[PDB]
Amino acid sequence: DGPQKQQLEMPLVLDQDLTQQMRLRVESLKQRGEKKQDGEKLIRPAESVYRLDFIQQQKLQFDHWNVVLDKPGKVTITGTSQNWTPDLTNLMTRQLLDPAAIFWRKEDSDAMDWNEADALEFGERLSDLAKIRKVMYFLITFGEGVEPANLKASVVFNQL
Ligand SMILES: C[As](C)(=O)[O-]
Ligand SMILES: C[As](C)(=O)[O-]
Ligand SMILES: C[As](C)(=O)[O-]
Ligand SMILES: [Zn+2]
Ligand SMILES: [Zn+2]
Ligand SMILES: [Zn+2]
Ligand SMILES: [Zn+2]
Ligand SMILES: [Zn+2]
Ligand SMILES: [Zn+2]
Ligand SMILES: [Zn+2]
Ligand SMILES: [Zn+2]
Ligand SMILES: [Zn+2]
Ligand SMILES: [Zn+2]
Ligand SMILES: [Zn+2]
Ligand SMILES: [Zn+2]
Ligand SMILES: [Zn+2]
Repeated sequence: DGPQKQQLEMPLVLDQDLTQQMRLRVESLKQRGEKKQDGEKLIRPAESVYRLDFIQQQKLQFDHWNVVLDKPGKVTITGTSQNWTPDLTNLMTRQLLDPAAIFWRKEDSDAMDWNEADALEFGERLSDLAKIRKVMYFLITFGEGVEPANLKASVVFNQL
C-alpha cells in the first residue's frame, strides 16, 4: 500500500509437544479400539502442529507471508479457531479454517509460489484473530520430500 509502515515478522514455530500429544492420541484410539470424538480431527503423520505468538495483539495489519522451502515441495498452512484451547478441547474438523495458504516450490529455480487470492484472504484475517488471544495454532501439511527441517514460515504484519 505504502512503502512506509513498520513491519513485524512473526514466526510459526514447530509445536513439538502438542504435535506429539495429537500423535499419541491417534495411537491411544488404536490400542484402545475406541473411535474418535464424533467430529474430531485426527493429526496425520504428514501434518505437524505450528504455533504463532502475537507480540502486539492490537495494531497488527498483516502484510505478507514469508514462507520458503529448502527443497522443491509443498506445504499447506491451515489456520485454527482461536476458540480452541489445546489444554481443553480436542481439535474438531470444524475448527480448521477456510481457506488455507498453500505454498510450493518447483524443481529448478528458488522462487516461491502459492495460491495468492487465498493466501491473502486467509492472511487479512490474522489481524483480527490476533485480538482474540496471543497464540495462534496451525496445522501444516507437508508434501512428499518436505519435512519441518526445510521450512521458514513467519508472517509479516504492519504496525498501525
Ligand atoms: C504494503 As502491504 C500492500 O504488503 O500491506
Ligand atoms: C498444547 As500445550 C502442551 O503447548 O499447552
Ligand atoms: C498426490 As497427494 C494429494 O497423496 O500428495
Ligand atoms: Zn506448546
Ligand atoms: Zn486429535
Ligand atoms: Zn498489506
Ligand atoms: Zn505438486
Ligand atoms: Zn496448552
Ligand atoms: Zn474456498
Ligand atoms: Zn502462482
Ligand atoms: Zn480457493
Ligand atoms: Zn482484502
Ligand atoms: Zn475478503
Ligand atoms: Zn501427501
Ligand atoms: Zn502430494
Ligand atoms: Zn508427486
